[PDB]
Parts: sequence; C-alpha cells; structure tokens
Amino acid sequence: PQITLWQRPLVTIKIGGQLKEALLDTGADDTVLEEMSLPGRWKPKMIGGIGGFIKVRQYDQILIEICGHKAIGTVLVGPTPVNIIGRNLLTQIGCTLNF
Amino acid sequence: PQITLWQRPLVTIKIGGQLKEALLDTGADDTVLEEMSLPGRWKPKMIGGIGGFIKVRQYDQILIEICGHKAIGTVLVGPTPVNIIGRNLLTQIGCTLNF
Ligand SMILES: CC(=O)N[C@H](C(=O)N[C@@H](Cc1ccccc1)[C@@H](O)CN(CC1CCCCC1)NC(=O)[C@@H](NC(C)=O)C(C)C)C(C)C
Repeated sequence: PQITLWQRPLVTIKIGGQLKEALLDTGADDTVLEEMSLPGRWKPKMIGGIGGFIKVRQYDQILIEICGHKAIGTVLVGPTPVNIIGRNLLTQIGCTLNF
Repeated sequence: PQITLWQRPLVTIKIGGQLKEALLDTGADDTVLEEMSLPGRWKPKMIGGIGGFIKVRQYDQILIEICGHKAIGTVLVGPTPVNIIGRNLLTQIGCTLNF
C-alpha cells in the first residue's frame, strides 16, 4: 500500500498467531519489539536512541508478517511502548520513501 | 525521488544558508537538528524517544529545503545524535511510504 504521514504510520503485523500494531520507522536500523517471551536463546545488546541507550534481548531469524508481507530477521525485545519495524525488515518488503 | 532503505535514508538539507545531512524519519513526530544558532525567538521544550528525554530549543516557521523542496515549519535544536526530519516536514514535501 501507500502510507501517508499525517499520523504515525502504525500497521498490523503478525508474529506467530498473534496480531499486533507496529510503527514503520525508516529512522531505525533495527526492529524493536515490546517485551514478549520468544523461544530460543538471545544475546544481550544496547541500542541507542534520542535520549540514550536501553538494554534489549536479541533474537535472530524471527518471521514477522507486515501487512501480509513476510520478512525474516533479527529482532530486539525491550521495554518500548510501541513495536518498531526498522530498516532490516522494511527492505525485505520492498518499502521505499517517495516524494 | 524513490529512496530505498538498504542504507540510512540521509539527504542533504539547506537551513540557515547551511548544508547539512539529515535522516528522513517516519518514526519521528518532530524535526530535530543538532545545536546551531537560528534567527528568531525560540522557547524551551523537552522531547522524548528511546533512552529518555532531551531539552531542545523550539524555533517556529523556519524555512528549510529538502532535496529542492521548500518546507516552512517548526524545527527543534538540541543534543540529538543525528539530524532528523520528522513527520511535520515530511508531510509538507509530500513524502509517503510505499510497498
Ligand atoms: C540507532 C537507531 O536506529 N535507533 C532507533 C531510534 O531511536 N530511531 C529514532 C531516530 C534516531 C536514529 C538514530 C539515532 C537516534 C535517534 C526514531 O526513528 C524513532 N524514535 C522512536 C520513539 C518514537 C515514539 C515511540 C517510541 C520510540 N523517535 C524519536 O526519538 C522521536 N520521538 C517521537 C515521540 O516522535 C524524536 C526524534 C522526535 C531505535 C528505535 C532502534
């Protein structure tokens, strides 16, 4: 689809049999999901944002469907108030910025 | 133009007669640039993101050119790790996400 930016670009994603809301963020190198338990081992990691860093758990090879479009990659899980889909996943669905 | 996301979407902007690199960020509600003096009265403001809140200076009705497109709006200036063009100005230039 085409998504205007009048409001935050929040769309529906699906992880497992769970549907969630997530912000399409061209300003995120990574994908950060809200705290959830995923099976598998992870690696601790520190990601920075506008105000500093937060600690997250890194899981590799997670499948997320974005508006019916599948992407597989690294996801970081931390205490974020909103799911953020970053560039690692957006490139996979052929998402571009156009003006 | 159509911007792909294999790399950070950095573009050249012109503001205050200066050229600068900035990120087209759909995950940002506001536009935040690194410390710089701009003409006009500014007022203190706090904005937050991952890691915390930062103190910034708010300048209203600043003219900024993004890839040849003129935008006149609010620009926040403060300790941001990168120059960010948020939704407030991306809408003025007709920017959308597509996939
Ligand atoms: C290194 C990196 O890519 N960091 C991302 C990031 O924070 N991206 C920021 C912009 C950015 C890039 C590089 C360094 C520092 C900052 C942005 O795209 C997303 N954040 C996310 C906030 C937004 C609100 C929901 C919770 C997450 N946006 C902001 O920090 C903006 N805040 C708001 C409220 O819009 C701010 C720039 C105005 C994380 C989400 C992984």
